[PDB]
Amino acid sequence: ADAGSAVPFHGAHQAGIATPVQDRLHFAAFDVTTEDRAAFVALLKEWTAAARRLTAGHAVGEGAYGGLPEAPPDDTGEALGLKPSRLTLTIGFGPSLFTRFGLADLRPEALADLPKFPGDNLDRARSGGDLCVQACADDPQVAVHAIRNLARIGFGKVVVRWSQLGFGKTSSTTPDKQTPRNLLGFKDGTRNIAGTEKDRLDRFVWAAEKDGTPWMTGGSYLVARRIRMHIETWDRASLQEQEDVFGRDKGEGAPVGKAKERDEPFLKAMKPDAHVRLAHPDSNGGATLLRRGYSFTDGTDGLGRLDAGLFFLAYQRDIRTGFVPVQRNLATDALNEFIQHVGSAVFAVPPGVRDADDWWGSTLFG
Amino acid sequence: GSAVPFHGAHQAGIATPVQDRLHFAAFDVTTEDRAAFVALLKEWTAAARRLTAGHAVGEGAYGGLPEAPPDDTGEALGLKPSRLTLTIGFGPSLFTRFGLADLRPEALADLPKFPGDNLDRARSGGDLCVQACADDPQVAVHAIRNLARIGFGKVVVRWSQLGFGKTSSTTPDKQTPRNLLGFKDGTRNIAGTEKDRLDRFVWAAEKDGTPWMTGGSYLVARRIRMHIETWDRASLQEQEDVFGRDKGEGAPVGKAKERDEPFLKAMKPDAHVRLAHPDSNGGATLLRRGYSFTDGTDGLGRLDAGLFFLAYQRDIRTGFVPVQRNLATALNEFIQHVGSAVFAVPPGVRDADDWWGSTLFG
Ligand code: HEM
Ligand code: HEM
Repeated sequence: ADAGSAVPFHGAHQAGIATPVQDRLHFAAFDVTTEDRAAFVALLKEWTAAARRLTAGHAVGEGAYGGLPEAPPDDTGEALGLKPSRLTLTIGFGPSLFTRFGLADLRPEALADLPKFPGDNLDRARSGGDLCVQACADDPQVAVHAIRNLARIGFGKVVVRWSQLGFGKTSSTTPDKQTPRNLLGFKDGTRNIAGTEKDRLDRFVWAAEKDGTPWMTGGSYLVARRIRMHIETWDRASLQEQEDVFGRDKGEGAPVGKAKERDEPFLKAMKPDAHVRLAHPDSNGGATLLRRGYSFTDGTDGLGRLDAGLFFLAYQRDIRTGFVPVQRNLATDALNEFIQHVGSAVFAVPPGVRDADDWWGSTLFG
Repeated sequence: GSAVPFHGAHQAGIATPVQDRLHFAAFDVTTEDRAAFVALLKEWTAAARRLTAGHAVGEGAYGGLPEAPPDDTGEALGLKPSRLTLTIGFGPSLFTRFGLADLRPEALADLPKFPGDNLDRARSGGDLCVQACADDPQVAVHAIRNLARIGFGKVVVRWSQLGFGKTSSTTPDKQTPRNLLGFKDGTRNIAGTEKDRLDRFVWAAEKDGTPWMTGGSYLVARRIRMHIETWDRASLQEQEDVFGRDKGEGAPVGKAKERDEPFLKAMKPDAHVRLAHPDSNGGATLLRRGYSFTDGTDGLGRLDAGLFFLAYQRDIRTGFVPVQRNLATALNEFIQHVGSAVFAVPPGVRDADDWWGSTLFG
């Protein structure tokens, strides 16, 4: 999809995972406030109909104006005149959802609670959530409009628990395109899974019927981690230290000793605690992740410095065999000196909306 | 890759085309040493020359001595200049330092308290500001991040605000952007093409009484939160009554097209456009150059969003103050001013030997 165009909303999988990574992110986690299973199903269907309009660049409901003068417009209007901008909307269900609506026995085993990791300082207010909507678009206003209108449609049935805006991507599903840099100045996304690698996506990303939870076939599992960066500490590190931390050089992003970004890492030349060496599939029994995160900055830290961070998003076939073993291996990561995980959540991302009659979560509910 | 010339009689970023993104930072000065601060302005000017041309600051982001921290933090490598402009301004509190008290312009007036103000001290004020605008937010953020790093030990960041306007890769150029209330925003503004109106309403002139400010301007910044969820429950007629323009076309009530000149008597008496219009304010006219923001959601699940309002004018006492005073009475139901600062924005950097603030510090 070129700039401005729409990303197809229907498919066997939800868009927004293997889709090329859009420039902007608006991630919202919602808690459910209704106990009425029928009312929540009706919300899912109303949300699905809204998403069809939004991802096509159309206003929700009857439109943003022209209705009865005395009624609030159905669409809040601030995306009027804008292109779809590659908007994708990806819904996920958190483990806490399954304490409601009789869903207990339907919780996927792959939707594992994450253990505590060393160094965690998780803010419980910006963690968890019954469900999430990841809105990705090339235009921040398009992404905000989608989240705001979904929240407004859901009034009385869901409330926003927390949200995170990402001002630029730090990830790549398109190795044919330039790899974006994170706020530490390193390319981020070189060795990820590409949207064209159908076999790798089947192996590492999509849930299969044989994995034990039939309603999740074709979905995925999402781990979100809000990671603060100690940029004061990083920025006084020498160039050699920074490159040692990762195992790739800063300018080209090539593995140490090699000349080109996409040359294969030779792990034994990296320091034993180098990030790439510790996170590489070959260090983790083959565990492989689809990374899809974004940078953020939320003002200052009150101590005279810019706040900076990375909103880490990983998709995987099974949280127990993707993020958990890799993150456990990062216990000795040289990068730990410069980061702190401050928020966390996991979600089961259901399969795609197959056609115009289908709806988000229809295989769970149905 | 489009770039905006850094040098000029005026700083860029004021009359030059409005870029898609904003990173605004207010800094406090932590040194008492005038010479050290002047040294900093020169290094900052050298860095700004590099940044606005799309080059790394100093010796670069890599390829130097391995034992040294790189001069540039590296996260804009591979990106375009993205029309980056960097505009510096000096707050009233700066003039209590360095012996400058008698050089504060009278046009750099303290703002009165206005009805409904709910100003957060931590997001207000500041000894100086850097307005970084660019089409790529990572270019803007990189600029602020590196200027702050270069200044470490002499300045700290007091507060910062990210914002967005239109996305120009997808949105036509003669299309007015919409603010987060869904209304076109910017129809009746001073355009950068209007040289005469800029001279009359925006640029400080030497006759105004502060010679070092000639060719500069005065900036008012207001962080204005919108009560989004309340606004979204209002009727379309209520929303249009608040502004005096229709929501779809943005035409003044009773007219057909967005750029039809308004008939103020057809608007309700406390409609925003009627109260803000120059005809209601003795001719007072502003250059608005603000950006929307959405910082997330507050503790009650509400959208922390609004307008980071920026107004440039020849004299704060005859620009923002009389217009904001006249807004004392229908948009106020839906907004709250929660941060404020004023800055004297000096004249432009004339050439490669000149530096930010040279007319003030000599
Ligand atoms: C602020 C936090 C982080 C930063 C700045 C960061 C940065 C990087 C960089 C610069 C690379 C090399 C380029 C690339 O292949 O993408 C990389 C690779 C990688 N990272 Fe991270 N990372 C962070 C967090 C994490 C976390 C939390 C995980 C997993 C739990 C992770 C897993 C990986 C993986 C799997 C790779 C690819 C390794 C390979 O196969 O070669 N990263 N990261
Ligand atoms: C969140 C806050 C605000 C919003 C959403 C808002 C919105 C608007 C809109 C929709 C218009 C009509 C279209 C246009 O000509 O731009 C307008 C006009 C205008 N506004 Fe505001 N505004 C806000 C705050 C302010 C403030 C604080 C001031 C000055 C103190 C101001 C001064 C003006 C002026 C001078 C005009 C042009 C009036 C004319 O000459 O026709 N606005 N604004």
